[PDB]
Amino acid sequence: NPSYQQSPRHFVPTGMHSLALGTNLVEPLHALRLDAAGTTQHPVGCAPDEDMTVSSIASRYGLIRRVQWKKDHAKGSLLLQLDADPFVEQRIEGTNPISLYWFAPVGVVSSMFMQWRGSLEYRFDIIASQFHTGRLIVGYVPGLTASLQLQMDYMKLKSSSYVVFDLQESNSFTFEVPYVSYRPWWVRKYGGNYLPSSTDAPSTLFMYVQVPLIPMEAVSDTIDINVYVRGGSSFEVCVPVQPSLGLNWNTDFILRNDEEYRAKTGYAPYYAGVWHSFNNSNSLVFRWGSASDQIAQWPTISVPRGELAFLRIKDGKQAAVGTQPWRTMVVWPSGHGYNIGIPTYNAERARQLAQHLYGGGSLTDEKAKQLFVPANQQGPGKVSNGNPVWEVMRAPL
Amino acid sequence: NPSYQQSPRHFVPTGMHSLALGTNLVEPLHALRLDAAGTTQHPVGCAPDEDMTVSSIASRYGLIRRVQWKKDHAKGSLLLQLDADPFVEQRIEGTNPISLYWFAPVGVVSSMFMQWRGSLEYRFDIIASQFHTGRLIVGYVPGLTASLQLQMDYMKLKSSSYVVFDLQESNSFTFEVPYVSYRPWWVRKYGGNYLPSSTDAPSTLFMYVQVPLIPMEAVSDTIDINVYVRGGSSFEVCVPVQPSLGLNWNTDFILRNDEEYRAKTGYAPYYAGVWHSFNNSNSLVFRWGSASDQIAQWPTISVPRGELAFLRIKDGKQAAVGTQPWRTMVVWPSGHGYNIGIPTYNAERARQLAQHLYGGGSLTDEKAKQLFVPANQQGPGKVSNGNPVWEVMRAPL
Amino acid sequence: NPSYQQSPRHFVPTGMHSLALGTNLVEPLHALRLDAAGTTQHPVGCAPDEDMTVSSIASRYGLIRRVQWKKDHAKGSLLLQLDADPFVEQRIEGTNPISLYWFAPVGVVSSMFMQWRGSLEYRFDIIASQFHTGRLIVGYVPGLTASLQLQMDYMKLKSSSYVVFDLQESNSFTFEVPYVSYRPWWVRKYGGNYLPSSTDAPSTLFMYVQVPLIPMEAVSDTIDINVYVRGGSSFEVCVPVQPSLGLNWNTDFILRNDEEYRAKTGYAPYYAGVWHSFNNSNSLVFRWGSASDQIAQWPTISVPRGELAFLRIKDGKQAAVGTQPWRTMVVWPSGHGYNIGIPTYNAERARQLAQHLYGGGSLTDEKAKQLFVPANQQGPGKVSNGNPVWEVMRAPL
Amino acid sequence: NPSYQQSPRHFVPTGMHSLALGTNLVEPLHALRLDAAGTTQHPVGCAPDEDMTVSSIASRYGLIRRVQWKKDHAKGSLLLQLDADPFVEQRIEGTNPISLYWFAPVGVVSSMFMQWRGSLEYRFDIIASQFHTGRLIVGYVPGLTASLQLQMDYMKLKSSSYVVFDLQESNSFTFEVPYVSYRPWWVRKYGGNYLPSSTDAPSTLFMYVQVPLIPMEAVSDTIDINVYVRGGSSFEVCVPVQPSLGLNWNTDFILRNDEEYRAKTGYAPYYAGVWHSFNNSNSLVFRWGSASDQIAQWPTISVPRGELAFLRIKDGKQAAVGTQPWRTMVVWPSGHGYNIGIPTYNAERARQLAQHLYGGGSLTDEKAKQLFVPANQQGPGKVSNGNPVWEVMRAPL
Repeated sequence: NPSYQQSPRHFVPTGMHSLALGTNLVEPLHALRLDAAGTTQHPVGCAPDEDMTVSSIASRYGLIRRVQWKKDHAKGSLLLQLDADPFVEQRIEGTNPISLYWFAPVGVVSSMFMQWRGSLEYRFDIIASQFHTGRLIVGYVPGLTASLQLQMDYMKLKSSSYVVFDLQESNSFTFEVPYVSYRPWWVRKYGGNYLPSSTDAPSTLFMYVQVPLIPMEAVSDTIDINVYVRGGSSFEVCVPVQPSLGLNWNTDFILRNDEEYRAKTGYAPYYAGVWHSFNNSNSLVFRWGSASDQIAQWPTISVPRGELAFLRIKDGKQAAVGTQPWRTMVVWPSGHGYNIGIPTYNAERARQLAQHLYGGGSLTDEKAKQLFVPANQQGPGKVSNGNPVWEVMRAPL
Repeated sequence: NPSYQQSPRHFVPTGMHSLALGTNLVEPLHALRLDAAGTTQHPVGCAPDEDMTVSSIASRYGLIRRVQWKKDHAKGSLLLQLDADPFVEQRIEGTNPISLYWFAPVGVVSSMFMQWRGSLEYRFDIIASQFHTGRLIVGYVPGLTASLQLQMDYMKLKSSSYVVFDLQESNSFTFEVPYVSYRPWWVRKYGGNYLPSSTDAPSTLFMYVQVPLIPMEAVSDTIDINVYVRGGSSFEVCVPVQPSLGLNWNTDFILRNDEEYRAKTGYAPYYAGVWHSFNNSNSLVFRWGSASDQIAQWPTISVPRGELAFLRIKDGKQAAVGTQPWRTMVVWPSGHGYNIGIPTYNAERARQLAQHLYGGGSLTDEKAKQLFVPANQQGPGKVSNGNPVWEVMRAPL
Repeated sequence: NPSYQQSPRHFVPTGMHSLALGTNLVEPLHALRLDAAGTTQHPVGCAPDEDMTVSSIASRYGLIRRVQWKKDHAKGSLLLQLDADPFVEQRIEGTNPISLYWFAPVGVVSSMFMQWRGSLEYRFDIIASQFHTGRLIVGYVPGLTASLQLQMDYMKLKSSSYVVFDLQESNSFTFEVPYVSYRPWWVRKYGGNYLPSSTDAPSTLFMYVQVPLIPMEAVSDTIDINVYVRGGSSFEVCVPVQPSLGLNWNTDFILRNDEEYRAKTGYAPYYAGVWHSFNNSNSLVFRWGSASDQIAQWPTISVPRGELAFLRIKDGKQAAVGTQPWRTMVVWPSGHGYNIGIPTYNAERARQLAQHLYGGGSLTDEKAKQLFVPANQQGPGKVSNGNPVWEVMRAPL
Repeated sequence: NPSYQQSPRHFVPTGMHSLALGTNLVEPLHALRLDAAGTTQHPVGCAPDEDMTVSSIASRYGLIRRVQWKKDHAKGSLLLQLDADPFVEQRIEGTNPISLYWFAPVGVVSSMFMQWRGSLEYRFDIIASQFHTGRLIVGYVPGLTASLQLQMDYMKLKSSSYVVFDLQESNSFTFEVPYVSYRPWWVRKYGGNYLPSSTDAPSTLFMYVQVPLIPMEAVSDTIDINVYVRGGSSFEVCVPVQPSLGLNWNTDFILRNDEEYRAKTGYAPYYAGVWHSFNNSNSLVFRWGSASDQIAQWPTISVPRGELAFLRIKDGKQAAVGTQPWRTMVVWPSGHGYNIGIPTYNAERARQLAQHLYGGGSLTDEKAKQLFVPANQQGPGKVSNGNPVWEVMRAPL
C-alpha cells in the first residue's frame, strides 16, 4: 500500500530532559503505575493541609533571641544589636566541631534563594507584670558597615527610622523592619558552599533602653525579652540556588583528605600552659613540655585574602584540659620563629581573635589580649590524647 | 528567536519496517523515481487483465486424472479413488530423484496457505460417442482413515452423499465435492518443509462403475475419462504460511552435508541379484559379489516415529542395471546381521514397501513380497558405477 | 507538572535524504544563510531569461552536416545517409586519442535520457543562386539494419515516406522526420559507459539527387548544402540516466592500470613498412627491423563477442612517420604465428577494418585490403619514439 | 490496549542546530531557568535605550581627520585626500608592533559585512572666527586607481561631482559623498584575515583650497579643520562575514611558530650605520660591525605576488638606537650577495618603500632614496639588545 516518499522529518538528539525545569511543561516518562491516567487523589480525610508557599513559611514567627532586661540597665544602654536580615542566627551550645544553629521559618528560606528584597518584622514578647514600666527603642539604620556597627549610641539611632515602646499593662509589640537598599534584591549573607561569594547584610536593628525599668518591691527587677522573627508584609524571594543550610540528621563530615589540622610531628601531647614570651605568662598557650621554650609548633595555614582561620577539635574527649576542654584555638606566628597554638574559651572568642589578627593587627594589642585565656584557667593541666585532630574553620572578614 | 523549552517528545527505536504487513498501511521508503508522486499508470493498451484473486485462480479447471473405462469393467469395480482436497497430485514420469508433480490452479493455492475450509468440484469429461452407455458413481464419504480407505465397495459409498450419472448423448458432468469436517478450516495435507507437521485430508471421493459400459461393434470398448479439479462455489482460504510447492525452474538440490546415502565402505560396485536368504531367491536384492552371502551391507537409517524411508539415486546413469535402471530401493535389516538394499520398480513401490515395513511388519509377509522385484528382472546384471549417491526420502505413515 | 505517560511514537532510522528525488517534495537541510526565509529573488535587471525546458533546448537548430552538391552528380547519386536519431554526430578533426564530436542541442539531450520516442526535423539550408536548379530527395525508411543500409537506391527510398524539393529562387527547406517504431520510446544508440548496453537507431534518412543541378556559366557548379538538426513538433524525452557525452573542459583520461597497449617487449622502435607476407608488399605494416620477417609482434586483445577493437596512440609526437603520423592502427593475427600492427589512415578506416575482421572475415578479402595503407605512403620511414602508448578502442558491431 | 501497527514515521539524523541561523525560527534548547515561560522583561527603569540597528550606528558622527589650514596655503593646494569608503582609518601613535587605528561608527560596521553600496557624508567642522574667510573644494571622483590618485589637481576635480564652500560667519558644512560604482554593492577594502581577498575603495574625495585664507592681524593664520564621517542618507550593508577589525582589550599576538623574523645567525648585535655601497654612505643601514663590509645579512622573505613586506620589532626596548628607536625596517637584496636591513622612520615610510621596491623598482631610484633614513640620524649608535624579534608585515600593492 502507497509509499510516503516525501522527505522525512529532521530532528536533533538530546539525551535527557530535564534537571530543570518544572513550572509549566508536560514531562513524559515511564510511570510504574498500572494506568496511564494514574494520578493520586486526595480524599476528604487525606486533606491537603498546606498551602506550600514561600510566603506560607515566611509568616510563622520563630524565636531567635532572649534578652534579660534589668533595672540596673542604664539610661544609655543596648539590649541586642542583631542583624536585620533573614539570615539571623542563634547558636546552640555544643558540642562537635561544626556548631548547630537555630533559624526561623524565614531563615530556612531564603537559605535556598540568592536574593530576597523583602520587608521584615520582629515581635518583641516582653514578659512583664503590670507593675513593670519601661521604654525600649528599635531602629533600622541602613548602611551599617563593619567598624561602624559600633560607635553607635541610642541617640544616633533616633536619627534613622526608629520606634519607642511604652509598657505598663501591655507586654509585647511588633516592629516591622524597613528595607533600605541601593539594590532591588539582596544577595545571600551566607553563601554555601563558597567563602568569598557572600555579601554582608544591608543593615541592622538595635533595641536600646530608652528608659530604665522601675520595678516595685514585690515583682523582680530582671525580666526576659523573648524575640521572634518572620517575613513582614512583603518579604520577597528571588532565585533558587545552592542552600546555605544543611541537615540536622547526620551532623558529620568525613575529613578530607586527610588534611586534618594537627601539631607538627614531635609536639605531642600538649597541655595549655603559660610562657614568658606570650603576654608575659599572663595567658594560656599550648606547650609540649614544661621546660625552657617548649612551645607547640603548629603548621602554617595558607588563607586567601578576605578570610580568617581558627581551630575546633573533632573529639572533646581528646582535647587538652584546664578548667574546661580547650576545644577551640587560634594559630598565629610567635616571632620566636614558629606558630603557636593559643587556646580560646569558645569558637566566638577564636573567631573574634581571627577578626583582629587577620584584620592586620598584632599580638601585643589590648584588643587581642582580652581574648587570650587567663593563666588561672590552666587547671590541673591535663595533657591531650596525643595529637588529636583539629579542623580549620574559615570565614570572611 | 524564541526558545521552545517545553519537554521534547518521547520515542522508541526500531530498525526496520516491515517484513509484514501490507494490507492497509502507508509504507514510507526511498523511491528511486525522480518524482514524489511517481506511481505508474496503466494505459488503455497496457490493460490490467486480471483480477488477481485467490478466487480467480481457484476457478480455472486444471486436469488431474485420466481413467480408461472399459466394457470389461465389472458391475462391481472402481475407476479412481483420488483424494477430495486441493492437494491432489498427479505424478509426472521421470527422472531425477525428486519427482515432479502436476497441480491444478486450486492446487498451487492453498499450497501457500495453512487452512482452506472450502467446497470443491470435479468435472468428469467423458469422451464418448452416443453409442456408448454407462453409469458412474461418485461419493464424498467423510472420515476416511488409512486402513479404512480400502474395505470400500460401491455399496457403502451409496451410504454417503453420492451421485449416479447416465450417459448416452451427454458426455461430461460436474460433481461438487461437499466439505464435511469437525474443524472449520482444514490444515495442509502437505506441510513444507516439515515432516510431522502435516495432517491428512478430511475425506475422499471415488468413481465406481454403477453400470458397466455397453458398446456396439462399430465404436471401441475402452474410453478415456479425463478428470479436472477446481475450487467449488465456496473454496475458502485461510492463512499464508510457507509454500508446500517448489519451483520448476531449477529442480536441483545440493546434497548436504555431504550426507549422501551410499553403501558401506567396501560394498561397491553392486548389481541386482538374488539370494537364498531373501525370499528364497525369488526376488532382487543388491549384491557386491557372486559368491556365498556377498550381500551389500547398507548404513542404518535413523527415522523418527511417524515416518518412513526409502532411496532414489541421483544419476540414473550410474544405477545398477537389470531390465531397467534400479533407481529406487528400500533399506531394511536382513536378520543375518545387516541391512540389505532391495531394489524396487519405482518410487511408489518403494514407498508402499516402507508403508508396510515401518507399519510394523515383516519381510516374510505376502503384502511386502509382492513389492519385491522378481528375479527374471535381473537382466544382463550390469554392476553400478561404483557406489553412486542415493538420497533418503521421508514421508509420514 | 503532568506526566505524558502514554506510549511514545515509533520511528525507523535512515541516514540521509535524498540523492533522489526533487520534483515535488520539501527538502529540510541546514542553510548557511542568516535567515529561515532566505530565498533569492530575481530583480527586473536580473531577469530570468530561460525557460529551462528539455523542449526549449530541443528546438534550437544546430548544424550537423555540410554536403557539397555538384553538377557532376549523376541522376542516380546520394549526398548524405546520416542517421535519423538525436544521437547524430559530426567528427571534428584531431588530435588526441579520443576524438571530439559536434552535437545539436537535440543531441546533448537526450544524451542524459534513456528513451525519446520523438518526431524530429532537418533544415536543409541550400546556399544557391536563382540560376541554380535541382531536385533533392529525402526519405525516412524505418527498419534499416546494418547490411541493409547499403543495397539502397533513390528508387526504393521513394517507397517509404519521402520528399522531393524543387529549387530555383527558394534556397532552403525543412523536412520533418517521422518516427516509426514497434517500441513506444527509443533507447540510447550510445550507451555510456557500457559497451553492449546500446541499441542502434530506429531508422535513417537519405538525401539523394533526384535531378542533377544545371548551372549557367556565370555561377559555379559546386554548391554547399548545410544541414541542421533539431527536435521536431513532438520530440519527447523519457528517463534520466547516465549521460553518454562528456565534458570538453579537460579532455584527458588517466590510462589504467597501467594497461596501455604497446608492442611486445623487444619490438621497439617500429616504422611503417611492407612485407611480402602482407598483401604481397602492397600495404603498410609495422616492422621492428629491415631484415627478414622482422614484423612487430603485438599482444592479443581479448574482446567480448559483439564488439570490435583498434588502436589510437596517445601522443602523435611519438608515432611512426610516413607521409603522416600513423596514429591509428588495427591488430589482427598474421597466420605466420603472431599478431601484426597494421597502420591505418584515420580512426574511421581503423574502425571499418575492425567491422570487417571481427565481422568474421579474412585478411585476403578485397573489402579489407582497400582499408590497408598503400606502400607509397611509407615515406621517409621514420621510426617511432620507442614503443609509445596505444589505447584500445571498443565499439559494438 | 489497541496496537498502533501502522508504519512508524521516517526521520533523518542530524547532530546540532544551529550555528546559523537566527532571523525568524524557533530554537528549542535546554533553558536553565526554573520556568518554561521564562523570558526576561524590561521594566520602566530598565528601559531598552537603543534601537540596535546597523543604521542606528552608521548615523553617529565620529571624528577621523584634523587638517591645519593656513594662509600660506597656495591658491593651488590640497588639504586631505582621504578615501571615500567606510573603511577610512586614522593611525594612532605607538607603540607595539601592530598599530592601533581609529574608526567611525560607520567604520566598525561594515567591518562585519562583505558589501555596502551606500551613500556617505562628511562633516567638515571648521573652527574659525568671523574674521577668517576662505573657500574649500570637495569632490567625489569615481575611478581613482593607484597611480591615478596623484596626477590630480583641484581643477580636474571640478570635473566630477564637486562642491565649494564659502566661510565668513558660518564655520562648518556637510558634504554628502555620492556612490558611483559599476557594482551594486561594494566588497571590503580590508579583508580579514586574508591578504589577496581584499579589493580597493571605489573612489575618494579631496579637500583642496579653492581660495587661500585671509586673516586679519588679530586672529591667527593657521586654523584646524576637524573632519567627521558617518553613513549618509542610505548607507546600506549587505552580508555578514569575518570581521576585519579586532579587539582593543588584549592587543597581543603569540608569534607562531616560532617564525619570528630576525637576522641570520652571527649578525648580532646590530646598530644603524652607513655604507659606501648603500647610497654612497648617505643613508642608514644595519651593520653588525664597524669594519669593512660588515653589513647585517637578513633572511630572504618569500612574498606572493600582489603583496609587499617590511618589519616592525616586538619590543622597542630592544631596538637599535640613533636619534630614535629604529622599530621599523625594510628588507631587500643588496647586490653584493645578500639582503640588507634598512631602518625607516616609521611604519608608513617602511610600507611606502615596499610599495616602490615590490612595485618593480630599484634601490638607486630617487623615489626610494627619499625614504631611506639620513646618516645624521645615526645618533650615539647604540647596538641592539642582541638579535631581537621582528615580525613580517604584509599588504597588497
